[PDB]
Amino acid sequence: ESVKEFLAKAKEEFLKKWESPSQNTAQLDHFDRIKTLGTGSFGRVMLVKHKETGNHYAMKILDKQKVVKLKQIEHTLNEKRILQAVNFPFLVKLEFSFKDNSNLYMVMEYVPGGEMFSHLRRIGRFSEPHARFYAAQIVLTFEYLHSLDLIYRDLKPENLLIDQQGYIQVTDFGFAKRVKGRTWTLCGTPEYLAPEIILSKGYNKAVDWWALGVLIYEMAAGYPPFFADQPIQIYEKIVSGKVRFPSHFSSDLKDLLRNLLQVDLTKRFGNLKNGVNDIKNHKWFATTDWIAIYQRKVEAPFIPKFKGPGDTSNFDDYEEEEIRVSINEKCGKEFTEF
Ligand SMILES: NC(=O)c1ccc(C(F)(F)F)cc1
Repeated sequence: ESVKEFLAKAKEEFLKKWESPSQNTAQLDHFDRIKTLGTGSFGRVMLVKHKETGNHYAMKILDKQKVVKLKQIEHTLNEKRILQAVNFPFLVKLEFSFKDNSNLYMVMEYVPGGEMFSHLRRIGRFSEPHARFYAAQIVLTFEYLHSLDLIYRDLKPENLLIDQQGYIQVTDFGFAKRVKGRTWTLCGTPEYLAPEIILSKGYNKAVDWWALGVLIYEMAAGYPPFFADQPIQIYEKIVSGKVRFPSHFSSDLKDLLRNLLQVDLTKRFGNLKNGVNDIKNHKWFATTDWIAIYQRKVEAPFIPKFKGPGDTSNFDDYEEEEIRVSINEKCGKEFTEF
């Protein structure tokens, strides 16, 4: 009943914000631009500082015209509407959003510890206790998101930031969607795609649990289970039903992974009648105190090294490009609700 009433309140609070989303809660000239932290085909993320409060934030800037060209309108609308409505210890918080003639802006908490991707590549692989600590946070986060009828659809090490306490904060809801039943969009990163996405089926929250299997494998081995030079070759391996495990994997880890990396979605852990409890009660998680993790009372495997809230040393270097705002409004109608 403890978990039931927690998720009931979580859904109540989500739905209230979902039905009446916040809009236009800051503007660009409230901030100073510090550094570009990441950059993609239709957007980038910049470290900014609020000029009145002095607080740092990570500002995600999406070019409206590129979003339209790359067919991400609904996706960017999803991202902001979901982010302004959710609330969970392991999700990066949205602080402000707004738009102008050219761009959409999402101003979120800055997490100076960097991406799990960087730390995993630096150290090679995480021990199983270390992987398990991160994995438990993803399990709780998906339990929360799925109870809200949300699918995340972009789990990968680059999207998991490590905060000042060594805990996970999930960033980038660009593919997140509220889904009752099934959904159909081809999206994600090739290494993490579930078989039913590759095969163009109507799919559901089970694709997140598949991706957790990929993530756990990659954290514990140092490389993902399905690897190749071309995506087509990655896809052949994903749909094949075959996965090889390093000998150093524990038997418990291999057993959990076989049940998360189950190509038949109707037999995949997290998509059975017991839902998330098949994962939470698995022997590989026997040492996990789920409440202590939620409450952030467990000592973390490591604390990122950084000097303060404005330190960018854990992120990498990108060409610094203008934030140009056109004199004329672009795509006003498409992004009315933003
Ligand atoms: N919320 C953050 O602190 C954050 C930092 C960096 C990125 C990156 F995508 F650019 F890497 C995204 C988000």
